[PDB]
Amino acid sequence: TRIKKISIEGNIAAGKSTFVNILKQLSEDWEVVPEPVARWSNELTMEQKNGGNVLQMMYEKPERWSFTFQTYACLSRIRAQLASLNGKLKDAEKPVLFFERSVYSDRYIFASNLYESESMNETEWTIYQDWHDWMNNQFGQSLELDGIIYLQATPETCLHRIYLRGRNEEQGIPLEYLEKLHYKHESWLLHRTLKTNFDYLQEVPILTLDVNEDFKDKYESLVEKVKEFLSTL
Amino acid sequence: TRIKKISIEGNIAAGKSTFVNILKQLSEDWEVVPEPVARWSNELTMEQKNGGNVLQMMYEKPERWSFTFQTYACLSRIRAQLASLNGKLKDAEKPVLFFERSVYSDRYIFASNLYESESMNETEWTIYQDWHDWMNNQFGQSLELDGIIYLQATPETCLHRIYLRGRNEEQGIPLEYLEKLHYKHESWLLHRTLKTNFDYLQEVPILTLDVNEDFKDKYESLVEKVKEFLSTL
Ligand SMILES: CCc1sc(-c2ccc(OC)c(OCCF)c2)nc1CSc1nc(N)cc(N)n1
Ligand SMILES: CCc1sc(-c2ccc(OC)c(OCCF)c2)nc1CSc1nc(N)cc(N)n1
Ligand SMILES: CCc1sc(-c2ccc(OC)c(OCCF)c2)nc1CSc1nc(N)cc(N)n1
Ligand SMILES: O=c1ccn([C@@H]2O[C@H](COP(=O)(O)OP(=O)(O)O)[C@@H](O)[C@H]2O)c(=O)[nH]1
Ligand SMILES: O=c1ccn([C@@H]2O[C@H](COP(=O)(O)OP(=O)(O)O)[C@@H](O)[C@H]2O)c(=O)[nH]1
Repeated sequence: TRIKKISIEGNIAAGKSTFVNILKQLSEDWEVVPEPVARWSNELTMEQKNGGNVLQMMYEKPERWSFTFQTYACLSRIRAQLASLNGKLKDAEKPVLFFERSVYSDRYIFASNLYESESMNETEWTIYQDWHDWMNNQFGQSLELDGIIYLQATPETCLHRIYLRGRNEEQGIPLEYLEKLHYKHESWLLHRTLKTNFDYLQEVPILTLDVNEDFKDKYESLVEKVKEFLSTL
Repeated sequence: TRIKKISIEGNIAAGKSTFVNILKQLSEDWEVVPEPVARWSNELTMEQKNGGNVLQMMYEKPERWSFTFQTYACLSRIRAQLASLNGKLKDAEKPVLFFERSVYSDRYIFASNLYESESMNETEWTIYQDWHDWMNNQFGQSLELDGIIYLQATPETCLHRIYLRGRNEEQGIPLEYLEKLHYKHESWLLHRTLKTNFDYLQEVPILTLDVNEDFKDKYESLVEKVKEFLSTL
């Protein structure tokens, strides 16, 4: 609706939720869509019940559950991003919606990561990739992205923050896994070598911020780059 | 409006393939959309390569592959029927499109039954429905049916017929599997006990055709009821 759509990308525990929540406080032209998987990461809604189970099922047995979890993660995202469109930033002069991650990290980071680590077989990956393509087109381009903000960070800054977040299930995450996630983020967003099936993406503008230096009290220079990035779009 | 949509529903080997192969030829204004599954079961397309695979895996282990099959089956059925509704009968005197089965068959006969057969656990079946509900609901006027034609064959007949069809992986089909699909079509289409989350499935006219008797060289009376049926549409 004239709305500027910006995805916040980055590895686990770089500080996306930290950042996004900051951004939404600085303006009423600025809203957020939080990552469904994070809300799952716990009357209650029929989606969290579903998300709660599949999420723990994934911890126990990634090889049994990744296709199922990926398709539900993405679905939950598609419908949440479409529902912020149709009722957030009602109504503004400069409206920005910050997606916490995007249907593109769903597939080109995580799903891909699970496939390359053999948690999904070829049939499941190609089905997902076929499922992802189509789900996107029918219920699609009104979420086409105006820009991407990459909350970059060495993978060793992230486990620090995992350890820092006081979450027990995550203490177990290996450096090599984060380093797996991290590298996939650099090729997509630092080297721009990952070619996706999406034409307009190759020419989506990217803003790279270093979140190594803790920002949570000291975020103004990071915010200035967003604002300066936002005027260029 | 203004291609009429009519689903042909029936037990496995009840005579659907054969009734729509016969129907297609009778009117230039009539076209058929067979289902993905029917066509998998025998360089292929992506879907063709994936569909053969997930059928074969589902045969070998349903309680691992049902969610996956059932998601990809219903997705491709929607995509096959979208094509036709978008490209065929473009403008012709009185267009009626015949669907081999529908997305309610996918859900309320096949998915439903595998959950009851413990091939889909609660979370899979919850997720399966969410996605079916929310999605079929996005294009809301579009794949909606103007009629249903039910072919009532008996499991023995359908059995006596999976026989005459002599496919191999189909001799592996037991008679007691056929008995609950029957019980489900009767309950949904004839008895009308079945509650569905698409309210208009209560209004929609249903033509039931006792198709026990053979009908390759004697279909006139059936087509005769078919034309009659549509003339009330
Ligand atoms: C946050 C929930 C989990 S659990 C998990 C996982 C858990 C255990 C595993 O092995 C024991 C595992 O193996 C992955 C190796 F490739 C992955 N990966 C994830 C992330 S996959 C993902 N996909 C999305 N689409 C979004 C999102 N936020 N995360
Ligand atoms: C980023 C989320 C991840 S990823 C992950 C993981 C991924 C890959 C792993 O090996 C390849 C891995 O090894 C430890 C699992 F035994 C953990 N664990 C987690 C934490 S699972 C979890 N479950 C929750 N219910 C909540 C919560 N905060 N985190
Ligand atoms: C060729 C399709 C198959 S294969 C199959 C099957 C095969 C072997 C099985 O056990 C050995 C089986 O389950 C038996 C115990 F649950 C189901 N069920 C089916 C019916 S699933 C289905 N879903 C649809 N949505 C459409 C459609 N035509 N068929
Ligand atoms: O500048 C920062 C960035 C992150 N964190 C902490 O590191 C953890 C990870 O942040 P977040 O949940 O936002 O990471 P995400 O998973 O959203 O990237 C949290 O406990 C934050 O409070 C912090 O204290 N200061
Ligand atoms: O009156 C009939 C109807 C069907 N068939 C045969 O039954 C087999 C399977 O039936 P069909 O594919 O029509 O059933 P569907 O699964 O398509 O409902 C085919 O080899 C048909 O030739 C038959 O011999 N006589």
